[PDB]
Parts: sequence; structure tokens; C-alpha cells
Amino acid sequence: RPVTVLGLGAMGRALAGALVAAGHPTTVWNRTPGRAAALTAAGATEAGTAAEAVAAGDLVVVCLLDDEVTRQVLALVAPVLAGRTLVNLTNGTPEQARRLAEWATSHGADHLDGGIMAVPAMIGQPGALILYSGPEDVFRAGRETLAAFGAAHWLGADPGAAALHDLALLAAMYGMFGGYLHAVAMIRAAGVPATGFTPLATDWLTAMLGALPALARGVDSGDHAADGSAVGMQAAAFGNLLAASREGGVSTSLLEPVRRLLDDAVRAGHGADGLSALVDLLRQS
Amino acid sequence: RPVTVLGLGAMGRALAGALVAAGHPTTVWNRTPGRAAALTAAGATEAGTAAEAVAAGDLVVVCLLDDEVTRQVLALVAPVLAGRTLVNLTNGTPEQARRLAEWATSHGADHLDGGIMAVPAMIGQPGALILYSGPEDVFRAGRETLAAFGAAHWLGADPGAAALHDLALLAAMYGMFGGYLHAVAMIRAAGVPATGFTPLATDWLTAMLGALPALARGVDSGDHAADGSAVGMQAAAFGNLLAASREGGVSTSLLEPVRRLLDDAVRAGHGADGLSALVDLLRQS
Ligand SMILES: NC(=O)c1ccc[n+]([C@@H]2O[C@H](COP(=O)([O-])OP(=O)(O)OC[C@H]3O[C@@H](n4cnc5c(N)ncnc54)[C@H](OP(=O)(O)O)[C@@H]3O)[C@@H](O)[C@H]2O)c1
Ligand SMILES: NC(=O)c1ccc[n+]([C@@H]2O[C@H](COP(=O)([O-])OP(=O)(O)OC[C@H]3O[C@@H](n4cnc5c(N)ncnc54)[C@H](OP(=O)(O)O)[C@@H]3O)[C@@H](O)[C@H]2O)c1
Repeated sequence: RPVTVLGLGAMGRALAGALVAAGHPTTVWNRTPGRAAALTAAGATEAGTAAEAVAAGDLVVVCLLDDEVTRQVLALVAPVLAGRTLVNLTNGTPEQARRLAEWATSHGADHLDGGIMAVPAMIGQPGALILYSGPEDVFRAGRETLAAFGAAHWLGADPGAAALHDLALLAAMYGMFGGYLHAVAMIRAAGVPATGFTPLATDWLTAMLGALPALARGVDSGDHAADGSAVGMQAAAFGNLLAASREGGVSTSLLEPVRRLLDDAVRAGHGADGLSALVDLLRQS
Repeated sequence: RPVTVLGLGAMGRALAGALVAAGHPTTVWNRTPGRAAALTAAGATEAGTAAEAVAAGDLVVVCLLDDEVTRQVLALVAPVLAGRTLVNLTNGTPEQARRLAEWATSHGADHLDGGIMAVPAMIGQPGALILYSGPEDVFRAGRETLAAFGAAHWLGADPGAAALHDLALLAAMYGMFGGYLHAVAMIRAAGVPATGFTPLATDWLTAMLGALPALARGVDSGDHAADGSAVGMQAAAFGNLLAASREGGVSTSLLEPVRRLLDDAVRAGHGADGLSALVDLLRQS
């Protein structure tokens, strides 16, 4: 398939470069000129307009700054989208992806949302993960092209499924990193190097990953059975963590929300339950 | 060695039970009577006073509610601590452990601080982890007794080292769990079960654990080189996570501190650096 990339920022250039290096006939476009020098040198074709670029591709890959820019560029190319497949690799929300699917359908185009789980430099390597959602046959017809970026993981027909899982994985990653970064700040304040702490932390967190299936079972079942590590005891043990942080001059900012959630769970009567009881406490609607 | 346990709450009873089942001559004490029925039935001896219990053991294991209770009980038994080794398995802070080491030395006793990384039910199984710190020979003379509880990991001569690493590991665990719990709340609000999400999350977080060595290298070196995933882009991508959470009626409480830290890092000029630059931003002293 001939392919088109709209957007030549850091990620867009990596995307186009992976397509070129795989042999796909690739046409690229970007608002600001001078971003396709190496791409054109390697075999790509730089269109002068987005509509031109779109007309030269059966599969249109979009990677712009945000969903608002995306919707603006696409509105300009709406008359030419008919019969093509739109693959939005711009980051966005699940609802924005579902709205784009309906809008694309209104202009005769297929649609897939994508959430890139890798850095630009990893694009094109088999370990690079990109999540996709949308109609299964649309993914099927395009997956060999998407494989140029790395692994292509179809999550389901819901157009918003890729963005949902992308952002949820990011939430899990930022939680883990925030806890690790607080931990290293505590040991740094005591003069202990972070390099020697990493094996202990990795072994520990690897062990903690084994607690996830039981947590998920409790969430889905509503049976918040404890694995001996109950909310009430964990709430009682958090205070030493806060005090030791203050002892070392380390801010408690990263830890306060978990403390409050634990205290709120105890107030709600969940002291004898496991952490699966914490999930529905995050509901605000 | 004859051993003594002070404190028969959930953890203290598990500790004493592991000692009994290993064959150690065990003497136990507790403030409230009636907590040693099964222990005495299995071969333990219940002393009527803490001082009695202490006098019947060369190694005194303490597991009370908190450091304030610990210091009160011990003050009463100070005249009889001479020549014994004190192993405090009550949770506490690094400074409290260092102060107890000095106080114990003042009464002719050796001292080890311990931080229990396992649940009461796992005490006695080889996978149960307890961290220890204090003089290396004191640990050596006692480690075969400590092995009744599970693995005994000596972290160094600093009496506060076990509590420091214990609490740092807890910070990493609570960060990871908070991120996971937010993630499952997002997918739950979309009607997706947590059970099917767990493999993706475990694979993802296992991959993320591979980023730790580079982070630790940057912290120790002060060279906050980016792995392509720079602070500025991660700050720009966090907003979609917040918006998607609001879309699903999910509180953003667990995520706000990481957002603020990222924004603060950008303000401080670290937008092109990796997350290792975030550590020294947590300093308040
Ligand atoms: N890079 C990563 O590490 C990473 C990881 C995962 C996913 N992503 C996602 O990839 C997407 C792009 O990131 P990036 O690294 O490529 O960012 P970037 O380097 O800042 O590039 C932004 C792109 O948007 C274009 N653009 C901005 N405003 C525009 C407008 N008004 N009209 C038309 N085009 C406009 C820019 O074109 P000009 O050259 O004309 O400014 C440029 O091509 C984002 O949605 C991001 O979340 C990135
Ligand atoms: N359990 C866990 O999951 C877990 C995990 C890691 C570490 N730990 C640590 O283990 C320690 C004990 O936890 P636990 O589960 O045993 O708690 P617990 O079941 O609440 O037991 C608390 C103990 O403290 C005693 N105590 C309280 N106030 C006292 C006082 N004024 N004078 C004398 N004794 C007093 C109680 O004796 P009475 O029977 O007379 O009240 C009881 O033996 C804590 O430091 C905790 O952080 C526990």
C-alpha cells in the first residue's frame, strides 16, 4: 500500500522513516518546510499540501501536536478522505478517538486510533509497541503497514480502546516511577547510591507485580478479600514512611494522595479489606 | 539460642510461631493475657512480665504497636538487657533505630533493627523477606535464629539502614499500586474487566522496570541524559491522562503530584532531561 504521513515532528519523522526503510511508497507533509530532507533523500516524497499528501495514500497516518491541530488539518482534507483508512497516531483521549471515527465515517473513510507506547528512536524496532483500536477488518487490511512501526496490538472494535489502554498504562507507569523516584530521594538523602539500590527495588517490585491478579479479581468480583495485607495496617504503616521522608528533608508530595486514599478507605469501613476496595473510591460520577 | 518475643499481636504471634515450629526454646510475653494459648500449646512458655521474658532469652525479638510503646516496654526491662541482643521488628524510622542502638548500648546490649517485608501468614516461609541492619557480627551470631522468620537480608552496619530501605521499598510499592489502581478505575469506568487488563499491565510495568538502571545512573552521576523520553514531552502527554480520567468520572487525585513535579521540572529548565532530574527537585532541606 502507498502510505501518507501528516506531521513531521520527532515522532512523525520516525514514523515516516520506518515506512521508508521498510520499502513502503511514502508521501509526507508538514506545515513548516525543511523537515523532510533526510526522508526525501531516503526515497520519500514531500507533498506541498496536506490534501496532496492525502490523495497519494490509501492509508493516512497522522501524528500532529494534539487533537485540536489534528481536527483542523483533517477538516481541510475532508473532501479527499473517501475510500482511505485514517490512522491517528496523535495522542488523545478515548472520546476524541470515538468522535473522529464518526467524523471520518461521515466523509467515506475508515478509521483506526493508535497510541504509541515507544520513543521515536525505538520506532521500527520489533520491541516498539503501538496499540490500535477500531474495526477488525480495517486493522487487518492495514496491519502489515503498521508492522513497519513495530508491534501492532489490536485491542478491539471500540475506537476509543487504544487511547484508554494507552493512558491507563501511562498512569501505572507514572505511579511506579513516582514511587521509585521518591525512594531514591530517601536513600540519596542518607548518602546511599541509587545504583546499588536498584536490584533490591527491582526484585521487590517484581514480587509486587504478582499481587496484581488477586487485586483485579477483587475489583471485578466486588469481593475485596485481603491477602493479609489489609488497608488498615497499610494505613497505619504509611506514617513511618512520611516521618522518615521528613527526617531526610524529602518532600512527601508524591505520597500524600495514597495516604489520604487509605485513610478514606478506613473511614469508609474497608480497614479489613484488600486494596481492591480502593478502586471504587476513586469514582466521582 | 533461647529466644524471647515481646508482643503477641498478629505479627508477633507469627514470629513466635515460626520460632516454636523451628525448635527454638521460645519465651513470649504480651500486655493483654490470652494471646499465647496456641503458642504455649505448641511448646512456648508465656512469661508474666516483660523482664521475666527478657531474662529467659539471649536474643530478644520485639514486635509491638509502634516505637513509642517499644521504648516504654524496654525502659522497664533496661536493668536486665545486659549481654543480650535486641532485635526490634517493630516498624519505625531510621533515626528511631539509630537512637535505640545507642540506648541499647548504654545498657550493655547489642542491637539489630529489622523491617518486615512480608505478611504474618508468610512468616516462616522461605520467600518471606526481613531486612536487618546493625553490627555485622551481631547479625552473624543471630542469623540462624532470624532464618526461622524467612530470608534475613543484612543491609549494613548503620542501625537505621533496614528501616530506610524498608520504607523506600514501600514508597516504590505504593507508587506502583496507586498507578495500577488508577488505571483499573479508568478501564472499569469504560466497562472493561480488570482481569483481562492485568497481562498488558504486567508486561508494560515489567518493561518499565528496565528503565530503572539508567535512572539510577543519572541520579548518581548528575548527568540527566534522556532516553528519548524527556520530561517536557511526558509533561505534555500527562494532560490527556487527566482529561481521559475526567471523561470517565475518575478522580485525578493520585496523578496530580506527578503532573506538578513534571511541570516544576520544566519550569526549572529540565524539559530536555530524563526523569533522573526529578529526584533533587524533591529536596526541601
Ligand atoms: N515523541 C515522543 O516521545 C512520543 C511518545 C508517544 C507518543 N507521542 C505523540 O506523538 C505526537 C507528536 O509528538 P512529536 O514528538 O512529533 O512532537 P513535535 O516534535 O512537537 O511535533 C509536533 C508536530 O505538530 C505539527 N504542528 C503543530 N502545530 C500545528 C498546526 N497548527 N498545524 C499543523 N501542524 C502543526 C508540527 O509541525 P511543524 O513542524 O510545522 O511545527 C510537528 O510536525 C504527540 O501527539 C505525542 O503525544 C510522542
Ligand atoms: N501485620 C502486618 O501485616 C505487618 C507487616 C509488616 C510489619 N508489621 C509491623 O509489625 C508490628 C506489629 O503489627 P501487628 O500486626 O502485630 O499489630 P497488632 O495486631 O495491632 O499488635 C500490636 C501489639 O502491640 C501491643 N501493644 C500495644 N500497645 C501496647 C502498650 N501500650 N504496651 C504494651 N504492648 C502494647 C499489643 O499488645 P496487646 O495484645 O496487649 O494489645 C500487641 O501485641 C508493627 O510495627 C507493624 O508495622 C506488620
